[PDB]
Amino acid sequence: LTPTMMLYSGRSQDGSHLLKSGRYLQQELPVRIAHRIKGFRSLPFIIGCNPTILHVHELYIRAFQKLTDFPPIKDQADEAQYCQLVRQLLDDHKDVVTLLAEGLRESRKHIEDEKLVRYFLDKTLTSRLGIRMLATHHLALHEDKPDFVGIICTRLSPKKIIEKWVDFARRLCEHKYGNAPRVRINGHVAARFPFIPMPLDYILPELLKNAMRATMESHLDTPYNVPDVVITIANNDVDLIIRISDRGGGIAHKDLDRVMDYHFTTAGFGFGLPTSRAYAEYLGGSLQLQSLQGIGTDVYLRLRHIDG
Amino acid sequence: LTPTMMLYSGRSQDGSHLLKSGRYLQQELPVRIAHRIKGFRSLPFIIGCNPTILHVHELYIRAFQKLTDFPPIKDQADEAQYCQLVRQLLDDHKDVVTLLAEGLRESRKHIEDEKLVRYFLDKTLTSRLGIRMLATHHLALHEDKPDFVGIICTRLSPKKIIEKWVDFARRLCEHKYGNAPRVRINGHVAARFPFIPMPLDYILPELLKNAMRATMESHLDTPYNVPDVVITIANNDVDLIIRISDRGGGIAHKDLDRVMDYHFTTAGFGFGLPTSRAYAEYLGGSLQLQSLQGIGTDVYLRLRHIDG
Ligand SMILES: Nc1ncnc2c1ncn2[C@@H]1O[C@H](COP(=O)(O)OP(=O)(O)NP(=O)(O)O)[C@@H](O)[C@H]1O
Ligand SMILES: Nc1ncnc2c1ncn2[C@@H]1O[C@H](COP(=O)(O)OP(=O)(O)NP(=O)(O)O)[C@@H](O)[C@H]1O
Ligand SMILES: O=C(O)c1sc2cc(Cl)ccc2c1Cl
Ligand SMILES: O=C(O)c1sc2cc(Cl)ccc2c1Cl
Ligand SMILES: [K+]
Ligand SMILES: [K+]
Ligand SMILES: [Mg+2]
Ligand SMILES: [Mg+2]
Repeated sequence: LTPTMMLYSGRSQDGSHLLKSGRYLQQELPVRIAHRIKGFRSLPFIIGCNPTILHVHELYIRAFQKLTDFPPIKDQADEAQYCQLVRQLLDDHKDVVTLLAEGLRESRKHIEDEKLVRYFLDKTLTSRLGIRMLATHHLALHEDKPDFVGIICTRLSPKKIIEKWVDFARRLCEHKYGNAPRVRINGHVAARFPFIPMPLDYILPELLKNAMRATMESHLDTPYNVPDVVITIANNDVDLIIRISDRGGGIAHKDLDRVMDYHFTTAGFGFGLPTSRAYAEYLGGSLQLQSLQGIGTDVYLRLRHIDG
Repeated sequence: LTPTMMLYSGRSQDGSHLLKSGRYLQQELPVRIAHRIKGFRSLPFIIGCNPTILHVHELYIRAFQKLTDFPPIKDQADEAQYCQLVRQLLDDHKDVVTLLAEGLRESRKHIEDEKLVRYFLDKTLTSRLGIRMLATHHLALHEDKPDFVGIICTRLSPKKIIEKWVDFARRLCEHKYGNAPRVRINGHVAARFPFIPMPLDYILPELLKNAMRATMESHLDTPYNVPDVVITIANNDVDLIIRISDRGGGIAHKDLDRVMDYHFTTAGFGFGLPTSRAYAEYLGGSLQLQSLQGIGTDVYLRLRHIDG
């Protein structure tokens, strides 16, 4: 399970579990979308009037309308059709974070209470992550991947998922700087446990891009020889901790209180940190930074284990 | 002086004080209007979209535009023209409280944070009172009323101003119920001191209408014989206290925590109490209620004396 939300791990011969899942989505999602719509309605007028914000607002209204218009799920035939609608919405909404970032960038300056946008984005993006997890889980329940029940991996290796995103971030970095730091992984490298990869897929690349940009930008004289990023995995009975340590010079004192703000960037829109922290906390975890100004940064991602 | 705002009591032979006053308004008002416009811009979208709210928003923008368009005041000729604009705006904006009450009535239900409207109305209505006091003072500086310097009365009798509003409220009450309670005034009935009547003119009739409605509605069997409203004046070196005591049955326990809310009424829009308290507090005073459920209510208006 996740916040106020359960991921059904049930399997059934008749496929009755797909019906149960679909029915669950149909009770759960419209309410959650409705809350987000209320969120748009309460946005400060000048932000709510932004055409890009209006577009997302309308997308959410349209999502609510489609889900509520969909008939009661009675049989596998209905459920199959329902999955089509779910796939459509997941796709129609795939650029929502980008749209919000864009619509909010200028318009948020025109209000006074800056805490407002932070609260709206935290609440909206985390609710969205939840919606997407539930929807994607339902679709995945049709899949027959070994080691998966829906989007729940029954034997996730943190080392493997880290390596996947390391390769991804190194590719981006190499394309931009001609090189990329190597990454060493230590600690509980052999750990394997039930876990939902999705949040890691969101968070890991954000933290890795940060460490790599910082490293390259602080070693412009020696792009061909930069210090490794070092990642430590700690697996215990309560949580999983992933520490990502760079020698990229640190987060400057004058920036430290701003890096967690949406839209703050020293370079994207500056969303990597605030989004990652919101997601971690939403899931019962945390994201903490330790800056060694002049040397580098240690970033600690903590995520709670799945309860059985 | 009043909050962050000074009422110029200067008199001058050449009339140079009118120039100084006008110039002061021209520096002060646009900023204050601008802050109120920012207030409209930050209203929750769904409220800001209300056509009546939009109308007031536009009125404020138009007021800002006109003041800022008006040329620098150089001579009595300019100042005379300026007074025309001031009179126009005072008049164009005379129904603003009513418009806000109307535009907010339904739309405020659609947001979550109810504290929001209270804060907006408190801030907007008090800023408005300040704007109107300054504008009206400037115009009044042209007048030659004995005992007045602008809107500042140099020898206000609280008994006299109370009697003025007593007659007014009794007329309304009599028209509605066929009778009205008599009002007795005691305490410092002979008090006279420098004071700005304007806030009393706003507040006194609101509190008197309340006491009289309560009295009539609790004595439906004997409309021709209802208990007096009793008003006590206490004048000291710090403040003026006006206690208005009725035998109208009290404010019920179930209503007590709601009577200070805008839009709450057991019957207007339900604005008398929250507006009166906002105004009192804005001026450094207070408005406090003591309910004797089953008997009546004591309402205490406190306003600070003018500093010399
Ligand atoms: N490991 C790090 N070392 C040094 N600076 C960092 C590090 N991580 C983050 N920062 C700084 O923190 C700022 C904000 O990070 P972030 O929120 O992830 O936005 P961004 O990287 O600038 N753009 P985005 O692609 O949206 O994430 C960066 O721009 C940097 O100034
Ligand atoms: N002296 C009183 N005795 C009994 N009830 C009172 C008294 N004063 C106020 N109330 C109650 O408080 C409520 C709100 O008062 P108020 O804010 O002044 O709005 P209102 O009188 O209902 N309408 P309005 O014309 O806008 O002022 C009233 O409707 C009554 O229920
Ligand atoms: O905003 C989003 O990303 C999504 S995906 C998604 C999928 C469904 Cl089935 C319903 C709403 C919804 C929203 Cl809102
Ligand atoms: O809202 C109001 O009542 C008023 S009276 C008024 C008079 C002037 Cl001169 C300027 C703005 C202004 C406003 Cl805003
Ligand atoms: K940021
Ligand atoms: K009220
Ligand atoms: Mg980033
Ligand atoms: Mg009233």
